[PDB]
Amino acid sequence: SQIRQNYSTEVEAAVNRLVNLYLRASYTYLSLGFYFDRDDVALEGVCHFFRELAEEKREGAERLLKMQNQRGGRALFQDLQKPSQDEWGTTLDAMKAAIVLEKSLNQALLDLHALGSAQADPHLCDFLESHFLDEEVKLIKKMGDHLTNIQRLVGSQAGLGEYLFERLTL
Amino acid sequence: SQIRQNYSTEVEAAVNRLVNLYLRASYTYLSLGFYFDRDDVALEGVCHFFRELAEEKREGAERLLKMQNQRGGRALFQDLQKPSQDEWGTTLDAMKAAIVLEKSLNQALLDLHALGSAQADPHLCDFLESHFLDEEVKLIKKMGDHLTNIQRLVGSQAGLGEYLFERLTL
Amino acid sequence: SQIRQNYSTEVEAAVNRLVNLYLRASYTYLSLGFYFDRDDVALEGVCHFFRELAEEKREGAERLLKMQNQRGGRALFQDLQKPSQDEWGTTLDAMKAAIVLEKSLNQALLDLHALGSAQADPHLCDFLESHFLDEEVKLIKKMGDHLTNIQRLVGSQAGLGEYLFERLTL
Amino acid sequence: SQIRQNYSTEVEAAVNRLVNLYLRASYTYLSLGFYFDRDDVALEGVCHFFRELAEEKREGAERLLKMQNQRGGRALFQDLQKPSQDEWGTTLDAMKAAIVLEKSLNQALLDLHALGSAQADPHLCDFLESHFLDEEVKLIKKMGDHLTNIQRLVGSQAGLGEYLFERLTL
Repeated sequence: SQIRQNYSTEVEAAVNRLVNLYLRASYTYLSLGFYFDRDDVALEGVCHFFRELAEEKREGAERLLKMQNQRGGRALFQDLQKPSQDEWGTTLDAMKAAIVLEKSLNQALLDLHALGSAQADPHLCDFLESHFLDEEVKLIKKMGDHLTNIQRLVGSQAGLGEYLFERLTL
Repeated sequence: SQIRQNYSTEVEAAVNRLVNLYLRASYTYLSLGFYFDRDDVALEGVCHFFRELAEEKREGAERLLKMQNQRGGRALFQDLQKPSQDEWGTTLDAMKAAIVLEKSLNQALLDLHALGSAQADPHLCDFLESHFLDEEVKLIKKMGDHLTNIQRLVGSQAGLGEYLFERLTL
Repeated sequence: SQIRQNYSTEVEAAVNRLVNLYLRASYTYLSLGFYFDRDDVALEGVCHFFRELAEEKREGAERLLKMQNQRGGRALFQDLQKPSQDEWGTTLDAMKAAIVLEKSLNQALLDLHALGSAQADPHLCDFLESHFLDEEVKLIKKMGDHLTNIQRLVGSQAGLGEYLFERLTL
Repeated sequence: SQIRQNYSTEVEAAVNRLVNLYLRASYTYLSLGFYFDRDDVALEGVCHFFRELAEEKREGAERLLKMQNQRGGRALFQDLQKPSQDEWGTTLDAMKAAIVLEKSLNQALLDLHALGSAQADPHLCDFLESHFLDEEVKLIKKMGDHLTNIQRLVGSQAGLGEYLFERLTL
């Protein structure tokens, strides 16, 4: 590529795997979203929460793709494996799975940043730090806040607590 | 001081101790605030309540400092001892500690007013009455109102009650 | 903590010491401020300069505290030792002490950034770089500019020079 | 008087003497003002400063007079003795004489407040505290600030310092 400069094949490859990870997460959140829209789940607030994240993750992947093209790398796409579950249980169950998924994106982000550090690629490190590392941190903190409130609520009557959380927080 | 008039050394000294008391209270409220912002406490309303008071107390100290300079006294600052606790328990626990702290500022205010009375210092008495005595009374009354509601709520299920209070009152 | 990830105990501890350093600096600047408001000092411009910095440092500490909570660390507070002086001399003396204090915050900032580098904590490094390292650099440069002007002014008649600097620069 | 209640003859008499004191001060400030408007003094800023105070003192006397009528007392007027000087020297000399005059009004205010205290007249005490005691304190503090700046300025060349103070402070 006539424009490629200081952009290692390892980082190119890792950016592609991260793209697949973000599309995978987008897909999980779309499935989380429409599950809470089922007439027998019916928590419209939990649905909007996860459907917004589906959009967030999709834009994350698109951003990585644009950066890949900006550095002269080649986008390569792979199969997107389906979400890990077909039914997601309670809001509590869903929030736990969401935070597990976000911690796995964060670790991959951190792993990619460390690779850019080893490759002396400061543009990649700055790219990850501006548009990803901090947004992951804020988001995992919100999910943690939500978990604490769902748990304090689903004490003696989980039913009431799930309704109240959806109504008054989400 | 060329401007000092009817301003006793005892009142000067007491105004300085009150300044330290107000900064101390500001500090306690900052610690109360960030405790309720912990991902494992996660009561954003309780956090905003105490962080606003941290600002209130800080401005109280600044006001006493400006008055000290207006009377020709000399501001002298001392160490600020850390808050009395590192974790503050429940909203109920926090509200109880807040009201204990406000009653101690009120008593110091009242003690200083009585000193100004003994020193025949009407400007100090008017200064305390306009900007402090009544704001303490309103604030202790709110904290009392909040305590009554937290207690009526944290009956059979404290968890639900703490969430509802944070959501619907704060 | 359910959200803690790639956040070492050493950085947690250092963030807490930095919080104490920023509150300490806030306190120094509050004392610098009210000293220049004394009827026998009476340099209202020098007072506004240092009182704005007291606010700046206080918000710096609050920002570190919010970041501590975002990473799953625990805020721990310590005594705040009083400012190093009770009277601050001339504007020149005050500006010199201010720049010594800012260089000490800068060094602690730099020391913490190096720790995050050693701990491979890129979110901390980005956090310090966005909200602290550059603002310290701009501020020390202003204080340096002010020092140069105060010194060029307090030549044959320091009295006139101190008044002119306060009137025409601050 | 059909409306007089809890208003002692001693306070009535003292309010009348205070009225004479405030008109006397108004008169002094009018003379200070027009002195600095002389073509051979020519400090228009010092003139505006003292002429505004002439207005302030005149309104102070009018306020005491209205309060006297509100309590059922009888306003009695006496000769107004001329200002203590015909020429007022430098701005420094004038500021010193102004602060001496304001301290004498403050003491009379304080003396009258103590009389109202002895007479158990809380309306008089509140009247003095709302409209007089604090405005005296702020004003003596400004005059003190001005004195400090005039003195720091009239060091090696009083001429330049007097011009600069008038131009850049007043």
